[PDB]
Amino acid sequence: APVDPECTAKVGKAHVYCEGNDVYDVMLNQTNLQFNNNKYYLIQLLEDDAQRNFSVWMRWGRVGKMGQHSLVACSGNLNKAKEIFQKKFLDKTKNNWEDREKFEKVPGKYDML
Amino acid sequence: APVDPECTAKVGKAHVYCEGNDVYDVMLNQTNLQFNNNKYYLIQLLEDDAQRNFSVWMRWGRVGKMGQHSLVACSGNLNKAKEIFQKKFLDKTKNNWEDREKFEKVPGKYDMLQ
DNA sequence: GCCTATAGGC
DNA sequence: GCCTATAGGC
DNA sequence: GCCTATAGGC
DNA sequence: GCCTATAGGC
Repeated sequence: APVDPECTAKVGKAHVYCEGNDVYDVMLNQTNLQFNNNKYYLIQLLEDDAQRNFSVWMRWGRVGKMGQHSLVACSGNLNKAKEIFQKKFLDKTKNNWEDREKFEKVPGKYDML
Repeated sequence: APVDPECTAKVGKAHVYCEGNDVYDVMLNQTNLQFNNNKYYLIQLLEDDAQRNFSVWMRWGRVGKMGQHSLVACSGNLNKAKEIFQKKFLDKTKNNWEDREKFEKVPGKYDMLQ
């Protein structure tokens, strides 16, 4: 569970946030040669080590290409950050994150693991 | 020349960079009712207050709406940063930055303002 | 991909 | 009126 | 060959 | 919009 090296603003100073089982780091894929999809979507909830301060990192593109990315800062509001992460996970897969163990792929939606 | 408030990671820790005339802050517009374009593009070269460290901020979207944005870090390489800023200005308007007190709008490219 | 307005479906 | 899928512009 | 407009996928 | 691969004009 290393912080995405592409997140230059945090690779030195922060960790992926966890609570036992629940490690808020995940990689998504949708390959579909009918529509020429071969694309990823990474999501990471990050806490700083120095201060109690949270961020959500998202990064996406065609497999192989460094794509685009977003870093959303939450300043200690862990709930904001879990919401963003979980909402986005749902948006892209049509599965709830808490329901991760029993993941059911959907047509035209991202796949996990 | 305040830092865009939407740049949460640098509002209050940094300033728009200037050198005499040249203030590296600018807003672009392209309206074209035929194709329903009504969009902006902001660009800002920023120096940190406490250290010699530069960044380019870009932010764009439909007029009124939130949009997307990018922050490009340059460390103390001010030339990298001027390049990025100026290149991007050229990409979007078809006019060079330094020679455009006399700015000439072109069809299907962004316009400046004052 | 992003954001968000809008049309169709309860 | 509400919810979500669709696509319209960025 | 160089350079800029376009187009495809994200 | 981005990043890129290719098409097209001088």
